[PDB]
Amino acid sequence: VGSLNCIVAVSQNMGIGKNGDLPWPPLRNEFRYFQRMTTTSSVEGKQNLVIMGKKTWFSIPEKNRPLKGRINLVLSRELKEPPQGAHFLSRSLDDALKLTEQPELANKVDMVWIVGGSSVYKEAMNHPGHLKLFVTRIMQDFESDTFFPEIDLEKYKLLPEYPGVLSDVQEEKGIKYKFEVYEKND
Ligand SMILES: COc1cc(N(C)C[C@H]2CCC3=C(C2)C(N)=N[C@H](N)N3)cc(OC)c1OC
Repeated sequence: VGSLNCIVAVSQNMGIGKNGDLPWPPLRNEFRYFQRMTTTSSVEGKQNLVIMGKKTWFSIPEKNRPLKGRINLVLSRELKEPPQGAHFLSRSLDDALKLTEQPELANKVDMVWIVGGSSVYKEAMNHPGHLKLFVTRIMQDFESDTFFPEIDLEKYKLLPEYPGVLSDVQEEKGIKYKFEVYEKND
């Protein structure tokens, strides 16, 4: 297991979802970015592991589940078995990671990516150790029901730039957004 990262798209009000749906219209380039990042292994012969909650898992069109090219790990305490189409199930992030430290996935996983939800984002942010926040900022308010927890700038530094991430404003569907990387280690 290489790096631990969280990837998220948040609106201006800090909204990540509305009724299991995204608060804004689909953004094809936001999607491509999310797929490239999570799928691209920094090491040949290895795969990235994407960790998500049950809600997140069920929020993706089936057509797209599991996220191909990556190991899908759903986090649940009520499921007794992995949803249809998923590869592993854990009760917690502490357990999903130990799983990685098993000879099972021992020698198969590069980087580990958390794709949601809040709860999952919140246990990653408590995980002591090195952590990178890959944030996509949508520059508008959008009716949301779930949120990204607030980032503590006293612990997370905003990087001036990152290889492979565009620094200027993007626009798709009259909607503006930018890419940001935050890094912690404490
Ligand atoms: C509605 O359509 C889709 C929705 C989803 N969702 C909701 C999960 C995503 C998509 C984008 C994204 C994710 C989560 C995130 N955590 N961080 C970044 N920044 N952005 C995933 C899909 O295909 C994989 C899909 O197919 C079109």
